Amino acid sequence: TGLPTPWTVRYSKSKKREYFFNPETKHSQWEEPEGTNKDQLHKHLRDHPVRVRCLHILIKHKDSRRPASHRSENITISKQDATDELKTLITRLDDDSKTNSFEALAKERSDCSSYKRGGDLGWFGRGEMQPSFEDAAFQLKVGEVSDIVESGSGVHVIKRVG
Repeated sequence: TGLPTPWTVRYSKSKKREYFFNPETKHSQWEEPEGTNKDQLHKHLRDHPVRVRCLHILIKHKDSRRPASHRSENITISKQDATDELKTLITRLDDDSKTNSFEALAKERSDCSSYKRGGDLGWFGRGEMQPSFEDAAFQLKVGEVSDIVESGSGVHVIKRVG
């Protein structure tokens, strides 16, 4: 909302950038369309964003689609084993710690390839992540940490930083 007609605000996966689309003219532009309620869009995107940026920690389990990370090329633990481990992991969380920061915990234990980037998945929109993951990420506020989220890849804990 805030947008005239028939404009829509969208997210460019290729550019990691918000843009504006006219479906009648098939025109796309980065700049806001003439006619817009400026701050009705801003606190529409603030409260209902079209892009978010997240960190996550992935612990895979036996019934995961891809039970083979850089840590083990065959993963044997249960779902509750992975969960209580992730729970214990999250209990260390400390933004001021060099070894217990979310980034560090990701680097220490996360089975996702993003472990080497501090669990940084970068910006993403609604056509990209697993539905279970997305529905938790977009419900989070900036700076907020999620509870345990189950997906096909494994279990996650998510931090939204953007």
